[PDB]
Amino acid sequence: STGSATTTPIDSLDDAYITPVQIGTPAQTLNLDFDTGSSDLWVFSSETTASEVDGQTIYTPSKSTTAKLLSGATWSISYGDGSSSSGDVYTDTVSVGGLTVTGQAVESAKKVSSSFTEDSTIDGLLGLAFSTLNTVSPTQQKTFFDNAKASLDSPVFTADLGYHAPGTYNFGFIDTTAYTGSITYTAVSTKQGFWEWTSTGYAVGSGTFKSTSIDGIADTGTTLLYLPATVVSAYWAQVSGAKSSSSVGGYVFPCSATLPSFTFGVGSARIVIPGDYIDFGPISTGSSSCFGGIQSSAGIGINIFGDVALKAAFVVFNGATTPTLGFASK
Repeated sequence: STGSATTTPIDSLDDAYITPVQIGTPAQTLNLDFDTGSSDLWVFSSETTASEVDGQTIYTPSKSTTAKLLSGATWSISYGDGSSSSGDVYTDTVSVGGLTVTGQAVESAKKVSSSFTEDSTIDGLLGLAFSTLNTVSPTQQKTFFDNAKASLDSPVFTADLGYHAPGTYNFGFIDTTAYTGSITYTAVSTKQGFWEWTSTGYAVGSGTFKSTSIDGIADTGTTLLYLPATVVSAYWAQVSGAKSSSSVGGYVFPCSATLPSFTFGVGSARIVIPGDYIDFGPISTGSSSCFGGIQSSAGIGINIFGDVALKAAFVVFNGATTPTLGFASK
């Protein structure tokens, strides 16, 4: 089997991407944030505290003839941005782009933190990291990909995120028309539960490539590119007037600037992020200070190849017995 679904930016900045997902019988379609940095499929629901729902579409398990309470199971998750959610668990039929999994754990939110409530466009998350990170207790549950894997034509999914435009998540096949050149594959460590790999270096603009190992995670659920402070300083030094602002929470730059590109290495291959992809717009409405799309990871504990980086590539998440990641230009 295969599946193919379009993913759409939630706003004009590409702050996140939503993908329609069918849950239950008859189908209830919710727009989920596909997150290769986590491993829970959770949704706003008829059980979510009413004051914490503001415009999201909810899953109502009592209206699904295939929903079954997973008795005794609870979940609770905290994300790197400080947001969180928790609740109980149903199993139900879940379909993405024509690919159907029966018995998928659908984690129903009883509580969500303010940032989820405040984002009316995201109805939940669909985790695509390794199932060892799934938070369901006392019986850990498998991701949608893990459940689908054995049925797929090939044990892979691909992320093809657009810049200011829709893109595609494919399951079970590699669309050879969706990228240019060849796909360069690189090793993955699953020891932390992430799609963790080592970039071979970077360049700023037309500058020379610096060969240096950068361990980080391919994370579709993180907006920006978070890299070591040395790398990020080298980038922003090429932008007149750019500075790190403790009050704003990162590097800002004059909105009048033209940003240089940023290149990252994948083995001997190179992925070029155009300068425009690094512009996240005014820090507040009407400001002439703009927020940068490359930020320091120094406060995180891990480097994160988020959407800013991934949207410059066609990315293969290869879930073979020994997982690997593939990157191609497009």
